Amino acid sequence: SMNPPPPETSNPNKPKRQTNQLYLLRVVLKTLWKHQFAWPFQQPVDAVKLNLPDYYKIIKTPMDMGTIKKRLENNYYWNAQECIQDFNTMFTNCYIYNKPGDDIVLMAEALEKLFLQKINELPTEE
Ligand SMILES: CCn1cnc2c1c(=O)[nH]c(=O)n2CC1CCC(CNS(=O)(=O)c2ccc(OC3CCOCC3)c(F)c2)CC1
Repeated sequence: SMNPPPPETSNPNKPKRQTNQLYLLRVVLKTLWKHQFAWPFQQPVDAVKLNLPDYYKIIKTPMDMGTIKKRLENNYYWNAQECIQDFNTMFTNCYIYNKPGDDIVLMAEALEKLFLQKINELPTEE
């Protein structure tokens, strides 16, 4: 099958801004990205190349760390809640598509545990 176009990372009609919490790029994203389990989550799923049939019939809100990184770099998010939701969509997609206890699920759970540790230390708005 064909892959869908990836999620937008910038939009000329959506207001842009930078906040000190959007920490999410320099601390949270970077800490997850360097983890040895991060690589399957760093780019959109290519369903044919990864042999994942049926993926985009099941997952209609795909999300990956590469998209989140680029959204942050482009000032796409207005607030931390929008960015956190994308991380959580990424984890949830993995838990929905794959079977419980699969290696990829255990990898996502380890990244999610680390994510929550970093979110716990999200700074107050300046
Ligand atoms: C997220 C989108 N996405 C991308 N690829 C996807 C998916 C998707 O949604 N489902 C998919 O199936 N795939 C294909 C996969 C399936 C599996 C996979 C792991 N291979 S691995 O990095 O060599 C590896 C690592 C850790 C291991 O064990 C530890 C032991 C302690 O707990 C944690 C697990 C281990 F045994 C093997 C890599 C791609």
